[PDB]
Amino acid sequence: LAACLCCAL
Amino acid sequence: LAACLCCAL
Repeated sequence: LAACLCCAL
Repeated sequence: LAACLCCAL
């Protein structure tokens, strides 16, 4: 989840 | 975008 948020941005 | 990151966290 953390990397989803980071990479989405 | 800034608030998305903040609130997601």
